Amino acid sequence: SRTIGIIGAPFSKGQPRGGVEEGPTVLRKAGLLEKLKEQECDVKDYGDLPFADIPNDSPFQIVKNPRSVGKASEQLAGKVAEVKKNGRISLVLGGDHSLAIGSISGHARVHPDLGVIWVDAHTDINTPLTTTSGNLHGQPVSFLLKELKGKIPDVPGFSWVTPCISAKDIVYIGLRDVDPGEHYILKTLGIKYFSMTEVDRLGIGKVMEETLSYLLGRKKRPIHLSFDVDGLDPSFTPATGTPVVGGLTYREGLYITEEIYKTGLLSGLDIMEVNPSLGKTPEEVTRTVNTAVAITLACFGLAREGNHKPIDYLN
Amino acid sequence: SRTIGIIGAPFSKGQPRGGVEEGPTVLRKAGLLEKLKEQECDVKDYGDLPFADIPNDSPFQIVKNPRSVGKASEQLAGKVAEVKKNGRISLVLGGDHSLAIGSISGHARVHPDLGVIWVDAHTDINTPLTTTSGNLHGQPVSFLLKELKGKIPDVPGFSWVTPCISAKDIVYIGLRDVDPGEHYILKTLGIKYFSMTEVDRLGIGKVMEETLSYLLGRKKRPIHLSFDVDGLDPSFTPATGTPVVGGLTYREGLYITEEIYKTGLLSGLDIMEVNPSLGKTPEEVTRTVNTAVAITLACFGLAREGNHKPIDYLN
Amino acid sequence: SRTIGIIGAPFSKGQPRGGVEEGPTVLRKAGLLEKLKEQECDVKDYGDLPFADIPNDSPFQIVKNPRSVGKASEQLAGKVAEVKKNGRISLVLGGDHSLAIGSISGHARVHPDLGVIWVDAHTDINTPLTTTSGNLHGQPVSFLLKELKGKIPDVPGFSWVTPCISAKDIVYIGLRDVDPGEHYILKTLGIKYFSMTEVDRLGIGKVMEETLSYLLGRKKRPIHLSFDVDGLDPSFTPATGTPVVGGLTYREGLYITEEIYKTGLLSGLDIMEVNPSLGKTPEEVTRTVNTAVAITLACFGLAREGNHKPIDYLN
Ligand SMILES: NCCC[C@](N)(C(=O)O)C(F)F
Ligand SMILES: NCCC[C@](N)(C(=O)O)C(F)F
Ligand SMILES: NCCC[C@](N)(C(=O)O)C(F)F
Ligand SMILES: [Mn+2]
Ligand SMILES: [Mn+2]
Ligand SMILES: [Mn+2]
Ligand SMILES: [Mn+2]
Ligand SMILES: [Mn+2]
Ligand SMILES: [Mn+2]
Repeated sequence: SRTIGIIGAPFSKGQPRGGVEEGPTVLRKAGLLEKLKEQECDVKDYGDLPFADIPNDSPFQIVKNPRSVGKASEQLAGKVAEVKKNGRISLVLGGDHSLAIGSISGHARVHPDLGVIWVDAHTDINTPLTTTSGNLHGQPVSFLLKELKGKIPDVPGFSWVTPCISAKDIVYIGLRDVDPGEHYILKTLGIKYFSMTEVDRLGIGKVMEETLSYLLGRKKRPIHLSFDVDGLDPSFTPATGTPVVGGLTYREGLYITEEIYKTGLLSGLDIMEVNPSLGKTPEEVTRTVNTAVAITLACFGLAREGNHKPIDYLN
Repeated sequence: SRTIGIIGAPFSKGQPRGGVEEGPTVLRKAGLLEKLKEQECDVKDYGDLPFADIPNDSPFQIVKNPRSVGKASEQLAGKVAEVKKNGRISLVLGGDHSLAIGSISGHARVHPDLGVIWVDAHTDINTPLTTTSGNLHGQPVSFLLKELKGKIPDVPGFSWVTPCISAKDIVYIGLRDVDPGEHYILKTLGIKYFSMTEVDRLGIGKVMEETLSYLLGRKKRPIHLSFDVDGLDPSFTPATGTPVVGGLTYREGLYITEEIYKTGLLSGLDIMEVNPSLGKTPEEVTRTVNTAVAITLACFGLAREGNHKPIDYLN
Repeated sequence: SRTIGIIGAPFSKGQPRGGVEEGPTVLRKAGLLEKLKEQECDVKDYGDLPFADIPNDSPFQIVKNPRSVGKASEQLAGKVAEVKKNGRISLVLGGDHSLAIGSISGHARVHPDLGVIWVDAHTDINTPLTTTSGNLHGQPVSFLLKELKGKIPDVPGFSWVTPCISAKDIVYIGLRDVDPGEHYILKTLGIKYFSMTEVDRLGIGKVMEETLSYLLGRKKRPIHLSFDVDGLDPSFTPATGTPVVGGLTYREGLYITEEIYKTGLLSGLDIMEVNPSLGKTPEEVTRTVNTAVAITLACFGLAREGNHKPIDYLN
C-alpha cells in the first residue's frame, strides 16, 4: 500500500507572476485527492500551508522576496518532515519551484540518503550571485548542494538552510533553457543531467534507465521527484510561468513517473509551477491541470497498460 | 500485385454515439478507392453491408444492442470470408470496433492460422460480465479468444460465434486506457502487448520488430490488422468516440502499417471508430479522415521514402 | 571561434508561391544577426543579393523560370565562394530551395571535398525531364550530382553549372513526399537517406550517428547543411510552400543541428523555404520564423543543455 501526505503550498514569491499560488486549489478542485483514492492509495491531506504575509521584504542585492521565500520553505520543510515521520510519501502542491528548498530539506531530515530526480526545463541552480533575474524559483538547487555552500551568501530568510544533497545525488531531466552560470556549475560539479538533447539522442527509456541506475546503482534509497510542469512541452502545460518549447511529451512525462513509481522508492514528490492565471484560454488551464494530475497519478501507480486489484476478475 | 476487397460496415450499435456509421461514407468520399488505385492496387469494392434494423433489442443484463451488434458481425464475417475466398485482402471500413468480431471471424474461416495485430488505445477485451459500460465495441476480443470461451455467456445475437484465436495469436499496440478486468485477462492469459509505456520505452521500431517476430517467428501466416483510429493520438484522429491523450503519433501510425505492409502478409484490415459527427470542427473531421486514409494507404504500399514502378525513370 | 558569412537570397522563382523571397527580411527582423552575436559568433553580413528581374523567361519545356532561377544560383554561387574564401561559414537565407544549386556549387569551389546533409520533406532531386511540376526548387540536387550529368538537358540559365558532388557525398534526412522518378534515382544511385520511416525506426540519435559516420567516416571534410524548413513538421514551420504532415520535430530539428555543430565541420548552411505570406495567422509566421532562427542558432553553438564562456562563474 502507498500512503500519501498531501501538502498545499500556495506560494508565488519565488517568481514575479502571481496565480501560481492557486496551484493547490485548481489541482484539488480537479479531483486529485479523490482520484488518488480511486486507486490503492491511502491519502492524508495536511491542508494548505498558511504562508504569513511578510510586507517588509526588500531585495537582497537583486534577489527578490528573500524573507518571504525563505520562510515559506522553512515552513514547508517542517511540514514535509512531519509527513515523512508519519511514514507517508510527501506530495507538495505548489506554488513556485523555490519551495523545493523546503520540500527537499524537510525530506532529507527524515531521509538524508535521498536521491533527487529533477524534471524541469531549467536547472534552477543559480546562486544569489549568478542569478540575473533575482527570482528564487531559479535558485533552489544552489541552496541545497553541499558543494555550493560557501558560494551562497547569507540571504535573509535562509539562515535555517543547510545543504543536504551532493552534486552526485541529483539527476536533471528535460533541460532546454540553462543560464551560463548554471551550465558552469553543471560541468564543474559533474552533475548528472539529461537535457532535451540527451532525451532525443537516447530516448526516454534509456534516459530513465540511466537515471535510476545512476541514483540507485550502488544501493537503494528514497527518491525525491521535484517535477516542474514547465519541464513538459508547453503544448501540454501552457499555464506556467516560464514555458519553453521543445519539451518532454505527455507520454515521456508519464513514462518518467511510471518508471519512478515502479522503483517503489518514491519518497517525496513536488508538483510545481502550475499557474492557472497564465492560461490564454480556460482550456489551457484545464489542459495544464489535467496533465499535472496525470503525472501525479502515475507517480502513485496509475499505469497506461492498466491496473487491477489482487482479485480474479473472471471468477 | 495486391488485390483489395473493400467492405463498408456502417454500424454504430456497439457503442452509444451515432455518426460512426458514416465512416465508410466519409472515407470513400475522401478518395480512398481512387487513391488505392493510384498505387499498384487491384481494388474491388463490395459496397456497404446493409445492416437491417433490429427494433427489438433490449439489453442482455447490461450489454447494449446485442442482437444488432451480433447480427452485423455475423453479416460481416460472411462478407469477409467471401472476399478472402476471392483471394483479396479484406478492407473493412467501420463502423464501431464491435465489428472486429465478424471481421476476424470471417477472416479466420478462410485463414485459421491468422495472427492479429490490434492497434487501439483500448484492449476491447471486456467480457459481457466484466464490462461496466455494456458497449460491445469494448468487448470484441473476448468473443474471439478460445481461452475465454466459457466466460462468455450466451448473449442474444452471438450464437454463431466460435472463438478462433488464442491469446498467443494477438498483439496489442498503443494501449493507454485499459479496464481493471481487461488488465487481469491480459496478465492472466499472457497476452503480448505494447502499451504506450512500452512504445515510449522501446521506440516504435523495436515495438514493431518484436510484434512481427512474436507473431511470425515460428512461421509465416496471414496477418489481420484491426486498427482503431483512437489508437492514434487525438491530435491526429479527434473525430472518434473514445479518444485518449498520449496516443501513437501520425508517424508511428504510418510506421506500424509500413512495416506490416513490408511483411507481405497483410491479409485482413479494419479501419474502425471514425465518427465524423464527433469532430468539433470541419477540420477535425478532415484531419481524422485524412489520417485514416494515410494509414490505410501505407498498409497497401505507400512508403514515405517513396515508391516507383518497375521502370527506368531516367531512360 | 566561429565566423559567419550571412547571405540574403530573396528569390522565389524556383516555385510558384511568392513571399518566400521575404525570408531574409523576416529572419533578420527576428534578430538573427544579433542573436548570433549574442553567442561566440563573429558575424559578417554580406547583405541581400540583388536578383535582377529577368522579364523574358518562358518555360523550357515545362521547367518554369529557368533563366531567373539559373541566374540567381549563379550569383549566389559566386557570393558563397567569396564568403568561403574569407574563411567564413556561409549562411544563406532563402528564398526557395532552388538556390541550393548556387549555394552548394559556390561552396564546392572553395571546398570540393564537401559533404552535404539535406534536411527536407522532399529529395528535390527531380531532373528537368522527370519533374512534373516544372518547379526548380524540386530539382536542385539533380543539377549537382555528377552521376546525373547527361540526364540533365541544357536548360537556359544553367550553362555555368558543373556537377560537384557524387551520390555518395550526400545524406537526406526527413523525407516523406518523394516523387516516383526521384525514388528511382535514390535506389539507382545508392543515395544514403533517412526518410521519416528510418527516423521512426532508428530514432534521431542513431540517424545522426549514421549520417556523420557515413559522411565523415573515411575522413573529415567540410559539411554543407541544406535545411528546408518544410523538413520539420508543419506544426513548427507552417509558413512554407510545400508542407507535409508527419515531419521532424522541433526537438529532432535541434538535435540534427546540435550534432552537426558538434562536429566542428559545418562549412555551409542554407535556411530555405520560409514564406511569411503562407502563414494562416500572424502566429504561424512567428512560429515558423522562430523555429528557423532556433535551428540556425543551434548550428552555430546554441546547446539546449546550456552554454558558458571560458570563465569561472563562481569565482
Ligand atoms: N525557474 C525559472 C528559472 C529561470 C531563470 N534561469 C532564472 O534563474 O530566473 C531565467 F529566468 F534566467
Ligand atoms: N472501445 C472502447 C472501450 C472502452 C471501455 N473499455 C468499454 O469497455 O466500454 C470503457 F468505456 F470502459
Ligand atoms: N521542393 C518541392 C518539391 C516538390 C515536388 N517534388 C516537385 O518536384 O515539384 C512535387 F511538387 F512534385
Ligand atoms: Mn522550469
Ligand atoms: Mn523549476
Ligand atoms: Mn479504442
Ligand atoms: Mn477499439
Ligand atoms: Mn521541401
Ligand atoms: Mn527543399
